[PDB]
Amino acid sequence: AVGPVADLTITDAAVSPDGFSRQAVVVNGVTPGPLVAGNIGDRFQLNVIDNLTNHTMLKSTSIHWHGFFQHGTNWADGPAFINQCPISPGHSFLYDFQVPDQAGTFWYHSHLSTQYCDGLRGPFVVYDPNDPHASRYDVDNDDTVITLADWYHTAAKLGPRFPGGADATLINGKGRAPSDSVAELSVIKVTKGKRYRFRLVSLSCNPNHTFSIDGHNLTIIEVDSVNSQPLEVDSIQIFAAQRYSFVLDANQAVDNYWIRANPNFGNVGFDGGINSAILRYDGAPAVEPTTNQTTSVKPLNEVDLHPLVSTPVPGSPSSGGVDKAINMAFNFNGSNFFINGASFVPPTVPVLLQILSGAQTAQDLLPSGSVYVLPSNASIEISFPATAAAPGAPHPFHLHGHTFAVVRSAGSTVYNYDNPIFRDVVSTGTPAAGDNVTIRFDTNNPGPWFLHCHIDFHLEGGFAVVMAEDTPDVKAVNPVPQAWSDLCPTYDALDPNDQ
Ligand SMILES: *[C@@H]1O[C@H](CO)[C@@H](O[C@@H]2O[C@H](CO)[C@@H](O[C@@H]3O[C@H](CO[C@H]4O[C@H](CO[C@H]5O[C@H](CO)[C@@H](O)[C@H](O)[C@@H]5O)[C@@H](O)[C@H](O[C@H]5O[C@H](CO)[C@@H](O)[C@H](O)[C@@H]5O)[C@@H]4O)[C@@H](O)[C@H](O[C@H]4O[C@H](CO)[C@@H](O)[C@H](O)[C@@H]4O)[C@@H]3O)[C@H](O)[C@H]2NC(C)=O)[C@H](O)[C@H]1NC(C)=O
Ligand SMILES: *[C@@H]1O[C@H](CO)[C@@H](O[C@@H]2O[C@H](CO)[C@@H](O[C@@H]3O[C@H](CO)[C@@H](O)[C@H](O)[C@@H]3O)[C@H](O)[C@H]2NC(C)=O)[C@H](O)[C@H]1NC(C)=O
Ligand SMILES: *[C@@H]1O[C@H](CO)[C@@H](O[C@@H]2O[C@H](CO)[C@@H](O)[C@H](O)[C@H]2NC(C)=O)[C@H](O)[C@H]1NC(C)=O
Ligand SMILES: *[C@@H]1O[C@H](CO)[C@@H](O)[C@H](O)[C@H]1NC(C)=O
Ligand SMILES: [Cu+2]
Ligand SMILES: [Cu+2]
Ligand SMILES: [Cu+2]
Repeated sequence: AVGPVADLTITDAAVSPDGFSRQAVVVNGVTPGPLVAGNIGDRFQLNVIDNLTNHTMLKSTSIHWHGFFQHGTNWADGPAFINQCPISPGHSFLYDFQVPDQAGTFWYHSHLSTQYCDGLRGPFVVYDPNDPHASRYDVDNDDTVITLADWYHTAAKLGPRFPGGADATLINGKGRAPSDSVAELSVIKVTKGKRYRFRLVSLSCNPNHTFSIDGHNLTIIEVDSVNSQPLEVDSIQIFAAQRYSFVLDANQAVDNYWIRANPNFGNVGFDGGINSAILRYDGAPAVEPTTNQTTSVKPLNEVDLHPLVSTPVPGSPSSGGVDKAINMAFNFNGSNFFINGASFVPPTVPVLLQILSGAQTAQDLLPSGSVYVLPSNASIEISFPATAAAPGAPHPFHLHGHTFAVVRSAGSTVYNYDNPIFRDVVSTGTPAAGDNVTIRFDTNNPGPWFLHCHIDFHLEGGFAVVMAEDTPDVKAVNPVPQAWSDLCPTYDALDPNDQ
């Protein structure tokens, strides 16, 4: 792991995670990027060095630290043209923030256009020396992070606008495509008799994955950085950008067991060892598993997840029993997505910079129709009714700057105002099911926060809005460093081909 104080150098480089060589955006020479780690309470000073030279994958960059509240450091949140102008090539930019009140599994990724699909993404763990789940496991380290990524042979700006699946699912940076049946698989080592806290992070740009491990059950103890009660499952459907910690007890026979991550579309299944990695017990031969997948009899259901500690749902136990309720009506016209009639187009002046320059109302803030001003210290309910008008479901939505209660989950008609899980990325389900996924949060974090589909190609097509929270306190609460103030003039000074 690198961090909490570290350089992250961004370059273009040839990679071959599935035996197919292609130029990609890499972090400290690798994609997925290295694990960044620290402890609860730490100040992170992540110096992002932009040494990119390839305009097609973008020479500029901006990095989001996914899941962190960024209270008082909204300028460091990442979304290009919401919280900063991008970092320019040949420049560095210091993200400097604290994590006083969170611990769990996170990740970092480019939040500029579709650049994270081209490889700028990696895991991020904040450890708790007093973790309430510590007694459930023996090992929790760099080697118990499991990343899932969709991998494309054609670059994000060069392929279809909305790809119909990846060429390969990568598990810990490796996996197979049909073009190379013998590409090196990832191996995750376990010692028989030891218990492992596996931190499963979806770095996916698009597909979700149904994760399971042959012959082993899993005990979920964390959901998007929120400690949960232990939930035993035998498979996990994980959506783009979500995280789970699960405990695996390595108490089976010394052997090789298939790790499976089946995408919802693309090359589905396991022919030739695609969508697979290897769980290898110390002492097992260095060969492929020959284990068989068994039917999931205890799949994860989100409604079965509950916080480990008592966590009150904002507002009052009835539909709309909050200070402010907002419904998000989805539309799509073939190239662009819309929320409540507006397709998001990034403004010239980042939303935070607009607020710093005086714009405090929806009327003054750009882009018009995409910014929702929220009152301070208020309960907010947002519903995302699934509709056929918005193809590419299930759409996992992410709210920046907050965790939220999932009062109603996908595939459920129940509203849980008592003990629902809190998380930061939620599937908005499908119209076939009549889904109306509904979340609640409190506004105790002044700043503009992006709320968007985390299928990166959909974000790109405008599937996003901004929650402009407590605009009158934003400037005072979020003092910006000189380096941040320098970003926009430097970016705006660039030749378009240097962007
Ligand atoms: C900036 O970034 C962008 C986006 O990433 C990047 O864009 C690439 O742009 C190029 C040119 O337009 C695109 O090129 C196409 O690339 C196709 C895929 O090539 C791969 O496969 C090649 C063939 O593979 C086989 O053979 C080898 C050995 O013989 C074997 O190992 C394999 O198993 C397999 O059997 C392979 O040669 C190639 O490897 C080269 O390129 C990579 C990438 O850098 C490099 O790492 C290697 O060192 C090596 O140089 C690669 O693995 C290719 O099929 C295609 O060629 C056909 O189409 C053209 C159409 O014009 C025909 O005219 C031509 O005759 C071929 O039939 C073409 O070359 C590429 O797809 C884009 N990349 C992506 C990811 O979208 C820019 O290049 C970047 N800028 C800079 C300066 O790097
Ligand atoms: C993972 O969790 C699953 C679900 O809880 C466990 O499955 C249960 O496993 C036992 C086998 O150990 C099954 O019961 C046995 O069935 C056989 C054959 O029918 C019978 O001969 C035995 O007397 C015994 O009753 C049980 O049916 C099964 N439950 C299911 C599938 O719903 C599984 O064992 C757990 N795996 C591990 C590695 O702990
Ligand atoms: C999804 O849930 C939302 C929030 O409850 C529903 O929106 C409300 O609908 C009623 C009509 O029954 C209106 O009076 C309210 O103003 C709506 N709330 C808003 C706009 O915040 C919505 O209809 C549900 N959608 C589906 C498809 O069930
Ligand atoms: C969809 O709407 C966008 C934004 O309003 C517009 O630019 C585009 O031409 C439309 N696309 C199609 C395929 O009709
Ligand atoms: Cu994210
Ligand atoms: Cu989407
Ligand atoms: Cu985001």
